[PDB]
Amino acid sequence: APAAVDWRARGAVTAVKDQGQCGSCWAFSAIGNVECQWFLAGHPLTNLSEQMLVSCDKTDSGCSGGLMNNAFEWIVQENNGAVYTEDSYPYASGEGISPPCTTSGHTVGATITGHVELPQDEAQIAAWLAVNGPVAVAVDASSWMTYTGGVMTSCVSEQLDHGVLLVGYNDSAAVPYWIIKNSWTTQWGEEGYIRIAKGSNQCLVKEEASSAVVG
Amino acid sequence: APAAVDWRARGAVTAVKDQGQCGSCWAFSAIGNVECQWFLAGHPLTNLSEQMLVSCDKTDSGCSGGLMNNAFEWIVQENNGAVYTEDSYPYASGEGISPPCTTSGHTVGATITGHVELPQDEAQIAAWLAVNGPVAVAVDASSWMTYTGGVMTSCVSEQLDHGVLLVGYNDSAAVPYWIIKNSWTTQWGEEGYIRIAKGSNQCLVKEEASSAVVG
Amino acid sequence: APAAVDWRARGAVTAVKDQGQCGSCWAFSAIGNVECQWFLAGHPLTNLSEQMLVSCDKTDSGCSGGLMNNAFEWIVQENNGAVYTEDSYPYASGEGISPPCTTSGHTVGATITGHVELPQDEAQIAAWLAVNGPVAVAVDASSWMTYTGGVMTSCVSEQLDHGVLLVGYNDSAAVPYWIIKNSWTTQWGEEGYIRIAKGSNQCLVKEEASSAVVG
Amino acid sequence: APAAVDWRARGAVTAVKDQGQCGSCWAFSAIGNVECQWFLAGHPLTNLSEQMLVSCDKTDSGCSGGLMNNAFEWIVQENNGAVYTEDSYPYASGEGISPPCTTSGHTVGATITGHVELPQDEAQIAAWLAVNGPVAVAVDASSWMTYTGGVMTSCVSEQLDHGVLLVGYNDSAAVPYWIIKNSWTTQWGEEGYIRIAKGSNQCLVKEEASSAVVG
Ligand SMILES: *[C@H](CS(=O)(=O)c1ccccc1)[C@H](CCc1ccccc1)NC(=O)[C@H](Cc1ccccc1)NC(=O)N1CCN(C)CC1
Ligand SMILES: *[C@H](CS(=O)(=O)c1ccccc1)[C@H](CCc1ccccc1)NC(=O)[C@H](Cc1ccccc1)NC(=O)N1CCN(C)CC1
Ligand SMILES: *[C@H](CS(=O)(=O)c1ccccc1)[C@H](CCc1ccccc1)NC(=O)[C@H](Cc1ccccc1)NC(=O)N1CCN(C)CC1
Ligand SMILES: *[C@H](CS(=O)(=O)c1ccccc1)[C@H](CCc1ccccc1)NC(=O)[C@H](Cc1ccccc1)NC(=O)N1CCN(C)CC1
Repeated sequence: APAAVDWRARGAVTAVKDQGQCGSCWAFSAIGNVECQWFLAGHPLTNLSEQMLVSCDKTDSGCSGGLMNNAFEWIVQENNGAVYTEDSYPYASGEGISPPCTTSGHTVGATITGHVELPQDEAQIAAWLAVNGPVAVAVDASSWMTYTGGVMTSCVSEQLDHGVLLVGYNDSAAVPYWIIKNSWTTQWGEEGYIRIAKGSNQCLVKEEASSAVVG
Repeated sequence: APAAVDWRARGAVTAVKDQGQCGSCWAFSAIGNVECQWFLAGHPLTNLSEQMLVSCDKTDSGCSGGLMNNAFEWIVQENNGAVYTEDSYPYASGEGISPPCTTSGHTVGATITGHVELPQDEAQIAAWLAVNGPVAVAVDASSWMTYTGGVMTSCVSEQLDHGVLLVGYNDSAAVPYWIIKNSWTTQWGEEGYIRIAKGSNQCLVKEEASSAVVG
Repeated sequence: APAAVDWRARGAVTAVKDQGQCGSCWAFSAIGNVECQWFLAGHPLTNLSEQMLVSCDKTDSGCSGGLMNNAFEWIVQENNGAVYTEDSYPYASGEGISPPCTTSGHTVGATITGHVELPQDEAQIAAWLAVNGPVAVAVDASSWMTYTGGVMTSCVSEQLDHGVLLVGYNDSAAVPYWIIKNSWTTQWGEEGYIRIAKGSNQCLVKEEASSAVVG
Repeated sequence: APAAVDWRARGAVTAVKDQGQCGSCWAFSAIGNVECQWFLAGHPLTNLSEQMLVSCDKTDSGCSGGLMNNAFEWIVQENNGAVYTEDSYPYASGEGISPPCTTSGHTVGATITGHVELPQDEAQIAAWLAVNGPVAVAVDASSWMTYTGGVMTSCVSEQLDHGVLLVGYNDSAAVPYWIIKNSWTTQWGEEGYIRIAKGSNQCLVKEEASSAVVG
């Protein structure tokens, strides 16, 4: 695999978002992935709708949490692959209240056909990401509360509690790392990103990695 | 049952606490309940150790959440019924990182023999509370992000995601209410407290109500 | 016992010192204690000689460590209670090399008759300190490396590796604490001092507490 | 035996590391030795995990010190001979706080079958090193605080307090010397290395010499 990949440098990643006071991390992770995958299939980079999942995906729990794999399955099984644009279904849950699901008035921004669940193996995840793009991953982010920068080497890795987006890695660095897009504004971490050490299952990063399929 | 009960007025409730940047609400709810039950058995009101649970209760998940019933069971089945004083096992997870469990150097503040799981019935919970004191309850607190006061009447009631403590109710008010101790400092809500309407299962307040037993 | 005691406020404690690049913490702890005890017996507060112990106490290991209880025993058993002044036997080990022991040319600043080893009980240590003054204590100080201030509530308490001086406590504070004099200059911690939480055997503070006797 | 051996010139020695503000020298010495022995068995030179030992070896005391022989025994008796790669269990104790042991998420980099404890004889250690490679040694390093280069001839040799790695010697020099890898960055001494005189038991270098066995 390549020494280092940063999908942000390649123009594949939209701006860092703000889930606000809502446990919709799972929706931001799934949607960030679909955004990247749509772009990598040759379409323009476009912001897609977290609100669509938060309000409409009833297999997950809105501001009280969910699972990216559930979200992908809902998009395919219950929404026939359609993901609305952010512009036509904008985020409304920043104060913890999710408005009822609506269908009419929204514009489809991307279509997915399925999702893959990747091996629980960091080398394999890295090799897949290099060829196929950013990967939705569950993490234990309980120890991320005071992160301001650097490569994290003792992330508490005990309970998956968060969803985020793997956008790259660097295997040449003195401490190899993953690059991760968070959804806690650009004021958090490194302009909204975190580097965690790569190769030691920091934050349980390898446990539940997946991606939408546009193919 | 009485028209209104307020266990705070009776000196049965310790100060409002701060869980900080840690999903330890479950522990704050269990411990609040034990503090109150211990006082109600004739003992001085004493602050007890949330950290004991967060660090040592491996049937729950520290800053990534847990269940008050699991917490009551762990105390009895793994800790000989013992609950340490706050001052002997001080809270240190406020930045999201829990110290490792230590079995040594702590002082028993209260002892419990078990717990009771109350009917999913607000009237019966009220009656139990009037006689037996504050009750640990799970709630949907997803819609509590902007609350500064008054009686909450439109609580989003979809997913249990939080643990708090019922400390009283008022059936005489124009809109009858529960009085609830939160663990988000005295800055949140009504000096740390929330009133939610009583009789409409606001926030799913009746779904998982329980209390330690000191007797 | 008193709510709070600070022997510094009472004029019983000499300036914060610098052991330099030498593991003579044990000598600084023992000597700080003798300094305080001499003052409290009605003598002027005077700086005494760490170098005397580092060079001459062959039951301990100079810049490679020692035990305060050994140091007190050496002063009594091998030096017939005598402790030289700092001025006449000044500290010379700041670069890790301890000069050979000398006897002539030094001036006795204090005399001790023995030492007491206090119970492994923080309440008891506090009550003794209130009446009898600062107490030499062994601690696990491995987790003190980035301490800049505040009351420490999750001190790693695993292995006694350091000697320091208990100069006070405050039981009225929201988080009760001990006040401890370190020997790492005034640039470290709170002008050379640390507050650790009191009542939870932080840093194993209760395990090996002792004092010289001037009586 | 050869006139001079330098295992660095032969590519058998990894980069000089930094223990940071943690008394983990014992672990750096044990791990340095394993790295070298693993390479010398025909395998690629690989950085291995000091953190594995610091966190998980409970027969030693993490940042408060330990013994290389204890470390070799723990690897074999408690870890099935396995030593994880650095990149799979990265060092995170540099500020003096060791993360808890994790048994999961690591990758075996080397395996050992035991260790040998060498004679307290510098000539025999030299001969063993020429044939079998770098040797873990305990030293009195109390007098190493100002060292910037040259051959140390007056090392304070009183108390074993440090663990380092013999990587070579030169019997041809006007003053014969040992070559020693320290773990205090490349900023200390000779790009991280110290030369001490050979033949006078400098720093007590002959007292506790040992090496893992890969065979
Ligand atoms: C997003 C995580 S967060 O809020 O950004 C955060 C905050 C602080 C520290 C770490 C993370 C949500 C939070 C959900 C929540 C909100 C309020 C109260 C309780 C919970 N986390 C999730 O959605 C996780 C993500 C996840 C994805 C894949 C695998 C494992 C976990 N899932 C989750 O919380 N749930 C809970 C209940 N639901 C039915 C199952 C999934
Ligand atoms: C406390 C709730 S909170 O953080 O104060 C909060 C914040 C905003 C809105 C609502 C509530 C914790 C939060 C746990 C968490 C942290 C970070 C990421 C994900 C989750 N909530 C719990 O501990 C709940 C309480 C509960 C008790 C009884 C019944 C139902 C819920 N339990 C909980 O989250 N879990 C999740 C995982 N665990 C293994 C099972 C219990
Ligand atoms: C002082 C501690 S320190 O150097 O200020 C320090 C630094 C960083 C973190 C924590 C503490 C000394 C250090 C001795 C040392 C130096 C160099 C290499 C190895 C060790 N510590 C001691 O002197 C302790 C104190 C003590 C007192 C009472 C009870 C328990 C411990 N004692 C000690 O180290 N030893 C070692 C060998 N000696 C024969 C027995 C006591
Ligand atoms: C590493 C040595 S160091 O910190 O790099 C150093 C610094 C200055 C001068 C000399 C050396 C550690 C230091 C441990 C320590 C930290 C803080 C307070 C007290 C001690 N030293 C050790 O781990 C030594 C090494 C050793 C190996 C083999 C034989 C003899 C010594 N061992 C050690 O200190 N201990 C103490 C306690 N432990 C239970 C037994 C081994």
